[PDB]
Amino acid sequence: EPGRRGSFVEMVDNLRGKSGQGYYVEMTVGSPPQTLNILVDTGSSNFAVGAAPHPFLHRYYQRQLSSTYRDLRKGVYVPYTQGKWEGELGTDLVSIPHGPNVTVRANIAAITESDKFFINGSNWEGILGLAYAEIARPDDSLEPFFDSLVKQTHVPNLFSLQLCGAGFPLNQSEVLASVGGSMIIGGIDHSLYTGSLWYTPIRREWYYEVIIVRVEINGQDLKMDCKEYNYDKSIVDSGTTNLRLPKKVFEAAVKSIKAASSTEKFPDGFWLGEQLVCWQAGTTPWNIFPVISLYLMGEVTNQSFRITILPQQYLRPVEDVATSQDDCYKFAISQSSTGTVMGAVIMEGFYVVFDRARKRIGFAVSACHVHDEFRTAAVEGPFVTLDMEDCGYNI
Ligand SMILES: CCCN(CCC)C(=O)c1cc(C)cc(C(=O)N[C@@H](Cc2cc(F)cc(F)c2)[C@@H](O)CNCc2cccc(OC)c2)c1
Repeated sequence: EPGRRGSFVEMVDNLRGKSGQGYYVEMTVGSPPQTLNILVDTGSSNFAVGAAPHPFLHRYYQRQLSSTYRDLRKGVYVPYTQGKWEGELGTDLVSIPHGPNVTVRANIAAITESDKFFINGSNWEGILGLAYAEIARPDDSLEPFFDSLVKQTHVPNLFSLQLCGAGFPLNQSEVLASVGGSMIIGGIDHSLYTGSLWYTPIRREWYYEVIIVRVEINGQDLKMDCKEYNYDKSIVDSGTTNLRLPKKVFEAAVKSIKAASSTEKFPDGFWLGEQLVCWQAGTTPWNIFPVISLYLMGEVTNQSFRITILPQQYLRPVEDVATSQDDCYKFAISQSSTGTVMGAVIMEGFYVVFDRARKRIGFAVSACHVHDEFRTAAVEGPFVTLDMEDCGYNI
């Protein structure tokens, strides 16, 4: 054996927030620096910040107060799965207080109009799209923040995320004081995970696309054409709460999860991810819910590995409408019409390494994943898997 050291203490514990409202990191924009909390989103590629008054904002980017502000004289529109905003493009000096000790000039979309974007009480005022230029708006000529970072400094072309779910509800005061995780810019901090890191190839450099080759519910093969699992794509996305699955896969998965948890009957509203279910304080029946294993393509030919999540991950802690002492949760898995989305829910169980330089994504059991005395999340390998390329979808 050998104890693994944590070499990025300055960036450890630099995140705050929760799955339902998003995880954010502190950043500064302009000269003098204007502090803003920014949502970490591996599912988009635009750096955008509120730049005008809004009901849900306590602060915003004030361009006229920045001596280093540069107007690009260009508008920008970004529509997400849910949520959208319109803004004005420009560049300015950006820094990350609890990140690498550097300052870089990056593109910034000054949000002037929005709909269902900002979240009341999230405590964040903007978003950091960490994906590739291909999906950046207006087009791929608008260099993403991380690309600027790497091009302008010596920071390694890699970042890692440790999203830490509390395992229980956090009120407004609590979520503000609590440590929500870590975003290590330019490296891998070994104190953030246990066990080994397994890498799956980044299929294409647009979203952080990966390939799922097998799915199990308590060891039982969901037994679908693996191509179904990646229809029309599978991505790792910190900006979305739930595990989102292709319609057909969702239907099959819910049927299996229901069968595994059949000793307890849950209302349709629960399975739709709409209504919460509650249990007397401390009696949540974790054991009746199955673990979910997702096999991912490995870096070695015909080899895969699997990540296993617990219901402590796919059941999201929520406060009871009556703020009682019961432990309540919502089913954090929903259907998609745009492929698989490995959201915040899933990421909370693992330390995820976005190794841009080597075009791969690594997974390891998170040092902060919620579990019980009987089961733990896992990252295991290797497995002999054939024709994995056929699992990928082509339009
Ligand atoms: C995370 C806080 C809770 N929310 C939002 C409030 C209900 C969700 O769980 C959620 C739910 C759905 C169902 C989509 C998105 C969604 O679109 N997320 C965005 C980021 C985000 C947007 C927002 F408006 C508010 C937020 F908090 C977070 C990206 O992760 C999407 N990546 C894929 C994609 C899809 C289409 C276009 C695209 O552009 C490149 C990227 C987010």
